[PDB]
Amino acid sequence: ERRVKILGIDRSENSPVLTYMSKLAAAPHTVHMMDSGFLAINRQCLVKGKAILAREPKSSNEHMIDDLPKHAHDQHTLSILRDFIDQLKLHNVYEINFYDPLDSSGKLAVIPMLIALWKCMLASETDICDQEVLKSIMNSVIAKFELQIPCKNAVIDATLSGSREEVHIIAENSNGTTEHFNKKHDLVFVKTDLHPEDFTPQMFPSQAKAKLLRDAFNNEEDEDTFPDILVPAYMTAHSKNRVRQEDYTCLEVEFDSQVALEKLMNEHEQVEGFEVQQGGILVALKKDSFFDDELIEKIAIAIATESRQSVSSVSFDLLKLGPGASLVTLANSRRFEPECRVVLQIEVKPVS
Amino acid sequence: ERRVKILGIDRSENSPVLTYMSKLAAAPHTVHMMDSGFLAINRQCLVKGKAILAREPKSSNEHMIDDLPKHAHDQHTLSILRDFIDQLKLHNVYEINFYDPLDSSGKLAVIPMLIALWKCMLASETDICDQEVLKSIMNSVIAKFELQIPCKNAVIDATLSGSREEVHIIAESNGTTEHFNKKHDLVFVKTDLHPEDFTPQMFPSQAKAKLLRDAFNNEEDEDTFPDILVPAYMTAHSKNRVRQEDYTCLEVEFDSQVALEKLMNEHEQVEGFEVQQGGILVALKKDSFFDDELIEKIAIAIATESRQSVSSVSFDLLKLGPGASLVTLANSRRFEPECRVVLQIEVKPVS
Repeated sequence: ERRVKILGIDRSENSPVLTYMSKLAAAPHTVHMMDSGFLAINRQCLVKGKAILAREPKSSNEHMIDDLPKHAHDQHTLSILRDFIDQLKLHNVYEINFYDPLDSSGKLAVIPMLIALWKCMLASETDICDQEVLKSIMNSVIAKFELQIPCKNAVIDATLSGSREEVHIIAENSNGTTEHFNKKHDLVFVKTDLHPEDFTPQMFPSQAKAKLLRDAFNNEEDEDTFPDILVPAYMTAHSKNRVRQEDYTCLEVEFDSQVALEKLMNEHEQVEGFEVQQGGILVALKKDSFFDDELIEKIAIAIATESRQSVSSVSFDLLKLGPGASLVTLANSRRFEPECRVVLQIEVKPVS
Repeated sequence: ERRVKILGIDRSENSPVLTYMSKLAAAPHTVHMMDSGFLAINRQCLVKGKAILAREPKSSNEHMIDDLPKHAHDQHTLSILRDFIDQLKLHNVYEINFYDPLDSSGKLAVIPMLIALWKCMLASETDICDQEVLKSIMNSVIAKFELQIPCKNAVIDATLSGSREEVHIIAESNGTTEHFNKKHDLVFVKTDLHPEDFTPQMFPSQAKAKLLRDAFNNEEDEDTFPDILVPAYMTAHSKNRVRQEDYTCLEVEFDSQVALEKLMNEHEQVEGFEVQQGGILVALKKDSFFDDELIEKIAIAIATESRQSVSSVSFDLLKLGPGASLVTLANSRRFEPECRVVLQIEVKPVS
């Protein structure tokens, strides 16, 4: 048999923007639901830019790009940045620093990096492109580097507008309201040390799923709505289909996460719904349940118990609705909500 | 999947005859094997009768028949009793009470009820008909009410003679129960999904009768190989019953068959069985009925195979019973205690 032991429970709350505050800009990271809707959350890439020479750059290679947080193929990331910078047609030489460019899965998120950089430059010098030109440039960079970012248009819109009002659903408007969902649920990204941080997204957006997601969000407003047609329920229905998909072979970790969450959902009223993804599990809990240590431990134990390979850690990130990309100032620095997380250290050992 | 949980294990042993110790008579209930042989067991219908008026009854409706145990279509049962009583040509008015008229399947057993009543009257007034006439009256009642009682003649013989010596096999013919009894515990197993009311669907035959007769006689040899003993033949019959082409078995019979075949292969104590509409007749090694561990395993296997959730499984230990008789303070202890064990279970769908 196997014995699952909790070797640590470490909760944290931090306000990263206060630490880094030349111009500073932020662009929110996103998470997706039913492969067709995107939510900007309270995690963001920050870009600090300082003009070091008031003259025309010899080329985009002249700018100093600081310690880019280490990640897989970070040299490719530099190439992408150099190309984007080239298209911005800068008239000064800059020193640029990037902070927190990794998303919830720990994967580099190119879109918020480029948008934060754009916002930084927009406030640094004149003659910087508008939003429409920005989208054209971003599409060019994505195509040139063959980046695999499903529903890039919705991701870009979510990054520019944020989700304190809407969830960005693929065009058919097509968006749904987030107010009521937020009042009733805690959105949590759960990940084990076995979930990959490097992967090619395998998503299956569709107009059918887009409509379901939109209606679910809009139905959160009616207190009388049957739970089986609310967001958590549709996330779960989508998750069940994802692991039974004919044109998708799910990861072992996705399969095991599905079994664990299905059990948890049926046993705990606080676990309302979820959807497994390649980088982790997006879970909907009753409001404030994220702060219930007993529940968190039970979720971690269930996941560790079902995973066929021994898990050593399970992280839980509480995701609040995030604002749209913007320049950061002393005046607006508190528009950012602290980021809450809890990580459990685990030991799953074969025993007599 | 599903989770099977045992919520209770309740054993009991009772001596019902002592409770009613006018005239009191008893007639044994029976169980059948291979649809062709009948065994009188240690469960019996009891009839208490007292004359309330020393005069010719105005009609059979005059007798007071106390609250008959509640059962399906009990008014029909009353009609049968009234007709039987009419044929007995009684010369006094009686108050009659019936006790334990339901068989192992929970089904009303007309034959023991009528024979116990006859024995009661035989000891109450002069001129009551003899055994030969009784059989004629019973045949008339069974025909008039179109009762569906397979092998009625063998059932009647078993009720009158008991099985402390023989198993009553359809005429061609009986076998001896002596050897079988020393080596096995006969147990009737039933779940809450087995019907208590049903039309018996049995297939008696001379081929099955001969197999049964020889098996009982072969029990005598301690060298005789099991494949030709009673438990083995019961099992062979059961396998064919669920495979029959002129019988569509019940869902509970099919699921019971699967469970018992698995149990029989894994446990040496489970020697043979036969599924029936009202339950499962199982042959266990002598005294194995008192093995709590085995009993629980049998219950769990049945619950695991049943497609619908079972909530209880009962086990009745059946000893060989004596023939119908008047009960007296002198023979009241000739009845062996009735042993039973019931398990409460929960079979729940789970993630």
